[PDB]
Amino acid sequence: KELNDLEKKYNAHIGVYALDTKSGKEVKFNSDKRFAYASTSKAINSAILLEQVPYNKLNKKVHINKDDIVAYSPILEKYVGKDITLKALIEASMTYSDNTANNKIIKEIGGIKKVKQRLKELGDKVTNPVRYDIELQYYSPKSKKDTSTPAAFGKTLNKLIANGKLSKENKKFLLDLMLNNKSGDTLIKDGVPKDYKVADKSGQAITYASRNDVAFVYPKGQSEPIVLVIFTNKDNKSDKPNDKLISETAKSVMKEF
Repeated sequence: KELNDLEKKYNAHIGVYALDTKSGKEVKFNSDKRFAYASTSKAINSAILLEQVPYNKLNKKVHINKDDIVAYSPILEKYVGKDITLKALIEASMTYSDNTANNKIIKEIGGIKKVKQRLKELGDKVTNPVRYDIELQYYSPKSKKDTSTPAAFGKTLNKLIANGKLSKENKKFLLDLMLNNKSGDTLIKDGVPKDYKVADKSGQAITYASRNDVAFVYPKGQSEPIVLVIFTNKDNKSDKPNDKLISETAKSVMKEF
């Protein structure tokens, strides 16, 4: 199909960047337009921490209190006044999309300031982390805050996870979480061949029907993944998105590989 066609069909904007890490073949559609990344940034935050904490040390604990709790913290709100391991912070952020775990994880890394720096180090001069959850969820087409382009996020995900400095165990750890994440089944996992394995982290901002999905897709037969970044939005602030849009964009894009 055509993505321009999928744009008209859904009356939505599509941004796509896909890189088959075996061949280095890229597919691009509005890959340089900025979209609110929202909760897909949880996968970047998690990987940055995993670069600095060995797998055997993930049992290390951090204290959680009332001032840490932010909205929509399905797991972490039960830890008020208690301690939690870095392993469970990552599992909560990635699987349940827990905002507090993520914020805690950003704090452990050193804060936005330190996240922003590691990005520049990877050569990503586009991804712009500014606010914490959930204020990062309030998207405005007029602001660059908490946005990235599909080409930039995509490349950052490849140098961090697919071909970065993560160990075998931490990398398996991060990826299993993304393979068993039941929250992304209506997205990229919905539009790719059943033969393929999809390890994703979805996202959805509060405004402009901003719905995203970033995944590592493993074609039956290939062990190297295809990094796939699908960002979408609409023209009105209160527009609701339709998940079938990411599903169908994934279907078409996989036809290039």
